[PDB]
Amino acid sequence: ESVTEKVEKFTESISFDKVLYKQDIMGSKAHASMLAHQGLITDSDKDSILRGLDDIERQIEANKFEWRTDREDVHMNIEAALTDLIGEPAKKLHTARSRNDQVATDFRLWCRDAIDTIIVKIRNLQRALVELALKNEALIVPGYTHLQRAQPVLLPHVLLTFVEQLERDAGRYVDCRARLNFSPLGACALAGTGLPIDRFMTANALGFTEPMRNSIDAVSDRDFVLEFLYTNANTGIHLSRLGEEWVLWASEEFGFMTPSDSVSTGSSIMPQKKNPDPMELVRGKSARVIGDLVTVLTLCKGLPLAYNRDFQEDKEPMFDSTKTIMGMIDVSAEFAQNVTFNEDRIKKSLPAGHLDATTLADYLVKKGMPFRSSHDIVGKLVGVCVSGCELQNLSLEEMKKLSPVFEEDVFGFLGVENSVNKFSSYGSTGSNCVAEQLGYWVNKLNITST
Amino acid sequence: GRFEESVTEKVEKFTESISFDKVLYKQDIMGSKAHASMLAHQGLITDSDKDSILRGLDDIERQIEANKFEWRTDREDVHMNIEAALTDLIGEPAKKLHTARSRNDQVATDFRLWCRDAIDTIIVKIRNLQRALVELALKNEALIVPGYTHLQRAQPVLLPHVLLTFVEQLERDAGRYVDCRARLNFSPLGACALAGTGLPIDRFMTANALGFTEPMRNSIDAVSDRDFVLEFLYTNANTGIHLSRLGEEWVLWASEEFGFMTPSDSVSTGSSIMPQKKNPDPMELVRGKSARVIGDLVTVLTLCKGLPLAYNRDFQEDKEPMFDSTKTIMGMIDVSAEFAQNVTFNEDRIKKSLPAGHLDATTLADYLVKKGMPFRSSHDIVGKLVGVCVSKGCELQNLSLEEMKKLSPVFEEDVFGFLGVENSVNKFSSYGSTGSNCVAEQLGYWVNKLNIT
Amino acid sequence: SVTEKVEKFTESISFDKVLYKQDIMGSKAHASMLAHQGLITDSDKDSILRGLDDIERQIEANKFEWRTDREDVHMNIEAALTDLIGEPAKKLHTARSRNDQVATDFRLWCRDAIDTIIVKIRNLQRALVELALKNEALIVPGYTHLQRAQPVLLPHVLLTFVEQLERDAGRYVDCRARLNFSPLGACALAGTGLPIDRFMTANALGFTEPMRNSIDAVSDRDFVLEFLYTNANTGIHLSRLGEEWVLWASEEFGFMTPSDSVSTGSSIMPQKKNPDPMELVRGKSARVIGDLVTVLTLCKGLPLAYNRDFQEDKEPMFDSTKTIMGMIDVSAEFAQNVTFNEDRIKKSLPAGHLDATTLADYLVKKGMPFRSSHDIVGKLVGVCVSKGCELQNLSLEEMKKLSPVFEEDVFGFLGVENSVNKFSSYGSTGSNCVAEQLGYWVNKLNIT
Amino acid sequence: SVTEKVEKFTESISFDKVLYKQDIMGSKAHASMLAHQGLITDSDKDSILRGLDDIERQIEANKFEWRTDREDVHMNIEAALTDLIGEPAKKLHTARSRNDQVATDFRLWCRDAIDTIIVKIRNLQRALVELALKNEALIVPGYTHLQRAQPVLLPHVLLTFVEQLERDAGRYVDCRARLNFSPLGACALAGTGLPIDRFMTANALGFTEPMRNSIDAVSDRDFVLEFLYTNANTGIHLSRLGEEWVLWASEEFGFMTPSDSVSTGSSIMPQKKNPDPMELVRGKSARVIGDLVTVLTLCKGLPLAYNRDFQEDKEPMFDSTKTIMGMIDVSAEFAQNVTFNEDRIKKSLPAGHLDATTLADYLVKKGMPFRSSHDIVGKLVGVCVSKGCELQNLSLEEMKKLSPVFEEDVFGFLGVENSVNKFSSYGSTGSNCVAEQLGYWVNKLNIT
Ligand SMILES: [Cl-]
Ligand SMILES: [Cl-]
Ligand SMILES: [Cl-]
Ligand code: NA
Repeated sequence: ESVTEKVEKFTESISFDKVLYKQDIMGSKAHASMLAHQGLITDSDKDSILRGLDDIERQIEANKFEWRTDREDVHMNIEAALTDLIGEPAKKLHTARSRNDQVATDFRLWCRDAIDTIIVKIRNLQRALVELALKNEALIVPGYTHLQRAQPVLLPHVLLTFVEQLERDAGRYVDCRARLNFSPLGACALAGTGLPIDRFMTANALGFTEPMRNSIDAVSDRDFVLEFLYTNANTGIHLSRLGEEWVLWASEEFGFMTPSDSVSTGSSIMPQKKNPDPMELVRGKSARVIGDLVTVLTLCKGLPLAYNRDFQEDKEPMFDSTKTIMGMIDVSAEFAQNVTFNEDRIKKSLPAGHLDATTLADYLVKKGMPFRSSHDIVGKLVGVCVSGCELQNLSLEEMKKLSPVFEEDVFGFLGVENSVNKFSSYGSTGSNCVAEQLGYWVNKLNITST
Repeated sequence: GRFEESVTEKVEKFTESISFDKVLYKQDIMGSKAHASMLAHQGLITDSDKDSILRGLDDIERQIEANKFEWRTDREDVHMNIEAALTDLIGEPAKKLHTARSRNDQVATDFRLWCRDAIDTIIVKIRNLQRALVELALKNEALIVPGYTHLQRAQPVLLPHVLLTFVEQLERDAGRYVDCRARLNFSPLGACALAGTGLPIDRFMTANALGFTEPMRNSIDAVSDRDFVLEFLYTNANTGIHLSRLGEEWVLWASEEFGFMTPSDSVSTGSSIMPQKKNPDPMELVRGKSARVIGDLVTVLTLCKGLPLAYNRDFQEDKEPMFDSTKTIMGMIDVSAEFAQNVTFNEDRIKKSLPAGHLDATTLADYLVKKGMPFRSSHDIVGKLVGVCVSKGCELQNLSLEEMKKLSPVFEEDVFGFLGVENSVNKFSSYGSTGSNCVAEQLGYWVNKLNIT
Repeated sequence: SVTEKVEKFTESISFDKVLYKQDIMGSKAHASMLAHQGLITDSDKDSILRGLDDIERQIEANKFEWRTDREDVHMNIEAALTDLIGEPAKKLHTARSRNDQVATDFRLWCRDAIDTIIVKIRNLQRALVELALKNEALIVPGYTHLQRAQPVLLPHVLLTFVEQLERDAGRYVDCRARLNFSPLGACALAGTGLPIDRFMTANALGFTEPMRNSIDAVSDRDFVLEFLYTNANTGIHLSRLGEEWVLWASEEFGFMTPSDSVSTGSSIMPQKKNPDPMELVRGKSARVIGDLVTVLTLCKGLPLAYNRDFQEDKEPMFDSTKTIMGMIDVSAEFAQNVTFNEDRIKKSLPAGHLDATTLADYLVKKGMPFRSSHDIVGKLVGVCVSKGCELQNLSLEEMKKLSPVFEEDVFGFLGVENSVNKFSSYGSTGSNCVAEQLGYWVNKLNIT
Repeated sequence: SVTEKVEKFTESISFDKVLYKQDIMGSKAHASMLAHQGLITDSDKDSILRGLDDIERQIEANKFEWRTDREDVHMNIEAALTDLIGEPAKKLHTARSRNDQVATDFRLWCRDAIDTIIVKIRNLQRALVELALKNEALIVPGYTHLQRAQPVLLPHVLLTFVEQLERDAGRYVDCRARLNFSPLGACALAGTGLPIDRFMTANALGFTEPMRNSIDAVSDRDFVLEFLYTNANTGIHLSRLGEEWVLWASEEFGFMTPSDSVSTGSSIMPQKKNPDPMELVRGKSARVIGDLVTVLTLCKGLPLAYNRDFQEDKEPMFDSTKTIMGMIDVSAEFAQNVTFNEDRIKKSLPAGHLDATTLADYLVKKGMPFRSSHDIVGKLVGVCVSKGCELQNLSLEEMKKLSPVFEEDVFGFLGVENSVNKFSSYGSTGSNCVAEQLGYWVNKLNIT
């Protein structure tokens, strides 16, 4: 009810920013070590600060640290506790530092660590997909455009689509990481300091490439948050497409995949209904990752220099986006490990819609017919085959009524198995082409037989 | 009477893309020439057929560049417009151009090439704006202005230091453009509809001919992927956020309340009855235009969310946002650079305002820490001294040494070299600080990096 | 040149020329009020009104040259009016700013656009109701988690979308009423000391009343935000229609076949019918969301009162409106050009045991606890899966192995046709319930 | 384990526990209808109602153990009910699904939250009107392009925000009415053949009527979308208040001083007063926009009818609602903890020639055309800029040199006080006009 109370609750950040504690401690140790080296604090002050910070870290890891809203945020929580433990030397940690450059440093360190963790998770999902592909390497499914059957494809070729998507995501994560890995520490409030700090020393100690060249930039920049949010959002769109695909494959209309009981829900009344809830939720969680990105874009839009309290609002969306994408990645990996393909159902489905048509057109082109004539002939033959009706079941006599170009060899180009084997272009679904790409990924991901 | 449209005509109005995708013509022609050359090399068309296609496509490109080409809605899109015109020009050979190709791999190829060219043009414009900003900084290298937190004056800084903030922002933007360009520069051409082909094409030849690093390794990915669009959109949006902050800053500096900056008449609007009113419209519109760049990004994120594999017609909606985003960001960059070349700083107005905000307080606290006083005591002392100044109506540099010595013995006559705004600025010394020698180092770096003479 | 680059960047006539009719109406009302208040003569007023009418006729005839060197729609019209009638044209500037003129014009444009959208929505609702009536007895699955859950009637499915669109029409009506207040007479932001009459112009332009605050009048764009949101939620509904119909057109579902006039195809696979209009409907919902985000972001953090940033409010509104009108209209065309495949659907239904919940309802009615009813029916479905039959093919004696409550009347609760007939709750898929709702909609849309 | 990882990813209780009151209200109404309809005994119904009341008391006393192994609010409450009362609890779910239950509960929660927001909006409007009344005579500049344009009264500026919030309240009212339709009785998606009565439960729960389509009932989240948008537009307004007050708190403007209780500072720079609460109000508008985008994107392209994706619609709604309530309340506290720096404001006004437009009005009233009046005034203002004086310090002789229409009455139109007094159009900043609008708002808000 007090104004001070209402403002305190509105402005407190510890409820969410306590997750930065490891990075805040690392940053404060590096700062103290540098201060001592530069003669701004004593070596005994450093010794006490380092030991006291390590004690606090241990207390937090053991869940014995009481986070307090009356201490506002992670930084003041940790520093007031340090003062309680070691006395007046703790008060020297503020020398030649502001909350403004401290928070920037801590957040960049947290984002760096979170990116490292995401990359491991992506590799794990890529491995899950490639292992699923190797286990189900011979299965043929329809390939779709406009959700219409277009050509036959190998199941491993489809799964490698998602592996390639995730590789571009990993690349964006690596590039983001490098760009963010510059140290804001030593910018102080915005202008730097006249005290004899060494910003190269703290940048090195904290694993940054070098110190940021402009103190105002250092305290005002949140591009690293934006870029990480965007990179999570693109990853999330890939997983939303995997979710759409697998929810469709789990339908009875498609009938291609059966999730295990452990990754689905059901009904006692309709025991055959198996709902793929985890992948629906993966699809749905792509939305909040997009919203998290919009939050911080809108937040930064039109802000003056240098530091503004508005930046407090960049933490929660980054934490949410990160937790969400990590979950989406890991659940998709578990789902991939807990699905079986319905081989008879798939086989029964493939004869519908003449997936061999393009192979037959390629046959005619190889025999010298122009592409348009080839397409016209094949469409007429398909037109003789409206029903169950299959091109490979037509007689040669029937084909010769349309063109003398057909010969007995045609049957090696018809049916869905021959069609897959006839694709030969780089990146194609041809069996040998897919075998080459599986080999690249078994090498790159260090997949073993064990 | 009123013409009565057919269903097909009503649908065609809704689905046509030529009204916007005509802007892909150069890339579409380059892609088709590369394809035809490959077809001939692989024996799929004759060398005669290839030569007819190449010369006909070059004629068509000349016609478009002359504004003598009639774009037709009844031909749907840029690809069919060009190829139907080619068939009208050369006849039968044109009909072999589409051998071992789909619109699905063609469109993806054409759009990547367009985005690659657009990124190259944006990086050039960014460097031009960085130069404009560095030149402004050099021209005004000695000017002191406040630095702000919470829109409250916090420390004194050099104007070149503030301007280099934007140069550093733009450098990260340029880095994002370079990284985006490299990731997009792989060729979808030869994925066909989605699965590849059994016809003997050469995807490495077309990739090389078109300046791509390599062919994409997955045909389904090649026709289904629009990450390059998303990444380019995001990179534009972040650039736009930087320019929106530049806009906010310069709209504030042009106010009478700040009074720091006067735009020229060529980059402002005014009032004949209020001749001192100078509205900084260009920078207001730069700030505003950041919004549509963010909207463009959201469009394509939302478009791709939840789509099944592989190619879907929804992807046609990826073009207009990318074109809008690109045209907007290029305008925003260029206009910001023109504004930077057409502003004057109001030196007397700035100077008169600086001395009364105790902006030297942190410098005095640094003095005390240098003389061996712990931080907390340094602040205690400085806060008390500023309190005396508020009482006396004076600046810290007006206090006697005797008065300071009433709170601490450490003060000596050298303290006066640490007080006042000019001396405060001079005392910043850390790397990346506003110190005059620090800033001079950074300006030297930028002058060399941008090849400024 | 610098002036040239800035002129190109700041020009708005390339997009804002679409406000011409509203700009002219607003200037006519302004001139009429100036004469009524004695600030201009009736002769000057008459010259202005006739000149503006002449210009409107020129624009409608495609004989008016829009000029970038006259910046925007307002200066293009007024400079042309000066050329046409001379000094009286200049009197329009009396007691007016571009700040209040543009806000007035844009509200009028939005009001007219919303009126058009409501007409289009009703047309699409009729198209859906007509498709429902043509297929009123068709049973299809109802889905949860993209799994078959219950049997439903196709008209019940289509009425989902009609009810969605009714909410959208309601938002349009509410939005229109809230924007229908006049900003004209706010001038630059503070009003005027000249003896204008803002009640007269408000009435003349069909507004409910003048806005009560001049700063608000020039600084407000909520009508744009609300209209953009309303368009975005309508687009969401159409994106779900698009998803459903792209699924239904798939071979895997096989529920419907679009006509050749509303699909794209393949010489080589003449059965490959792509539903491109409905995919593009789905995809266009994205730009309508992005247009909303644009104007939200534009307004966020702006100081009062008028700022040049507001020039950016027009393009997104025009885009959003053009887009949603297109989506609505093409969805109606698609609805008129689809044929269901009853044979395929009907043959797919028996394996799904969609009558299971109806059998559970039978047992609940006979006094069995619901949880027990579900377990027992699930066991019977298991028996059916094992025997390869439907529930209706089990003997009564087989059911009695699980409970004595089953009696010969059970067979009237089994099979999909019986199941649909047994739904009876208000708003349910039951045949009579759906017939009631169709009757409601036929009357409400004046279908003959 | 796998089961464990899925359980954690899919559990909703950590956030959806906040629906408990609505869940219990809905369940009691459902049980009451079941008993009236003969589906459960009256004794079973009485046991359920008493047990639900008991559980509500436990929750309100912080004695209820929420469990992730019971997934969500519905199962948490109902498994607890079964532990408390036994078998009768297991009849509660007769003729109901979680699909219609959750839609009902969320609508009720939204209806309550909207009611709470409207109260908080009215409180902020009163705070603003009270601030306006205390400072009713204060003149400040009005701005276009962040350049001083005309003199206005501080109450007129604050009434801008009150009018903005009135449109917000209108949107909240309209959104509440549209959401106030009952989905209960749609069951999984198709309704039921059990003899429920949906009108009875709609009545009991305060809904206008039952939703007319069961598939719509389980698949619709437009009420979330509309509530999220309405929060986002309110947040826009507050972000502009935030921008304005952070500017006014600057030393460059120097208009406003926040109290220590609503600001932060520096012990070494004791006149530095950071307006953190209003900066955070401005910044929190962003997450409200992001919450909207989340649910728009979630709904885009989703098939019918119920999908697990919808679990993601709660967190954004709860966040958006908590955020906007805080933004509203903190803005109201800030309004009660600011003082205007009257000498600083007064000293800044004369140099701007803010009376120029009032002088132009004077000349138009005396019969000069618009452009001539501006030509004359601009010349005079130029003279004053040279001489460093105000228009009101010019001699009538030197004015008459420029035009004979000037007379001694001109001085009553010069200077900022007279300029403000001379505005007369409805909604203008004129003293009498603003007094009228303040009176209107004092009555409307029941201020005593
Ligand atoms: Cl009036
Ligand atoms: Cl009754
Ligand atoms: Cl009922
Ligand atoms: Na506008």
